[PDB]
Amino acid sequence: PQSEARRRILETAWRLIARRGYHNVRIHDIASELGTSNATIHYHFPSKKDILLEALRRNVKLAFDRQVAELHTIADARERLVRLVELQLPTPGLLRDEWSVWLQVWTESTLNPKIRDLYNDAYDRWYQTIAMTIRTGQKQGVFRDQDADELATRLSALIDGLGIQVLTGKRGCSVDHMRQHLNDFIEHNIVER
Amino acid sequence: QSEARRRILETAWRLIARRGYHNVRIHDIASELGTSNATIHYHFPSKKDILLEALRRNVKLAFDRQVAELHTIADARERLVRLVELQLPTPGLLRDEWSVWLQVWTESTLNPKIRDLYNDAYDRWYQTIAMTIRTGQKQGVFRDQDADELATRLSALIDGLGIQVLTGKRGCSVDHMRQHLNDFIEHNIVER
Ligand SMILES: C[N+](C)(C)CCO
Ligand SMILES: C[N+](C)(C)CCO
Repeated sequence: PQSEARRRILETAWRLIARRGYHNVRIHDIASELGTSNATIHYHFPSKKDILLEALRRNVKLAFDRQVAELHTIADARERLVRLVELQLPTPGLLRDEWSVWLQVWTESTLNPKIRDLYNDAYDRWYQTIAMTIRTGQKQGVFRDQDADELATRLSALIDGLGIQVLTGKRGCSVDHMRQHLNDFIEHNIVER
Repeated sequence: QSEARRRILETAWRLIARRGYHNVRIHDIASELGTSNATIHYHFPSKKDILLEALRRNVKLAFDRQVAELHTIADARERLVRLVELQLPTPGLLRDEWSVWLQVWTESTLNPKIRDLYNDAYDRWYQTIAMTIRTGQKQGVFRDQDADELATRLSALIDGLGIQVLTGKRGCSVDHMRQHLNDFIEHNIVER
């Protein structure tokens, strides 16, 4: 009843924030899209920053559930790492929108401590996932010996950089090109020769 | 009057870097300088014109800075390490520049004049890195691996690490980013 009103507001706000930008989304844009009042929205989220914070929290959870679903039947660490990286591509739809929002979060983080803390915890979880995957492939003998933390740092960084090049329209860049670049890095920098 | 626009842009640049473009109202610029929203619009008809002219000014200053630093350097390995050092978000001017760039990546995905400006700027920088790699390959100090893909890799790595710095990743610092990049150059670019 009320938890349902919240989720709908957040789902709508996420999409609007992704496609129009957080500072260009007004409360009445959300209320119009859903048929509610500005007052209902204010009741659940007294400030716009609260809509962003709670929308991010909901999405980090959705995204992690997606990850769990995609990987649970995968035991080979190369296949796991390949899938993990695939889940990070800004493919058409929800993943492209998530990227759109994360780019905004990088900036808003430099200014809002709750957003900064949420982004860091979400980042850290991913970072540990990557590092853990590396150490499994190392134990399985399919990945080269190398410090997994430095490698998780590098892979994560490479991914974010490439995504920017996709979103900002760098000439020759596409999701297929990013995919190819990242698969080349895995095959030549991570996989055991 | 060339002096009034100058002050406006330098002030707007600093406020955008520190407060964020969407949080800077026109009266905020006026108060930092002592003037009115009207005078500000007199020189910049829209808020978006302020961001655009400021960015143009910055891109130029940064390219100048780069030419001054690379001027004499013949050795490609040294040129490359210097190019990379210029991208570090060191406290003060460079960190402020990164802050604006971060906003520009987002505004690019929505505004064409800004996307155009960012792509011409990024392409210049990217070709520079490419060129330098090819130089070191010819001099014999760098591994003969496709320079476009290496430059794509190094540029992406730079952006990603900068983000980790600016957003506060645990254990991240400007010096750690420097070491990571130098290690990338030394172990991935330089010829064993
Ligand atoms: C790689 N992404 C930016 C999509 C997620 C980080 O949380
Ligand atoms: C973020 N950099 C400073 C690397 C370049 C932006 O034009």
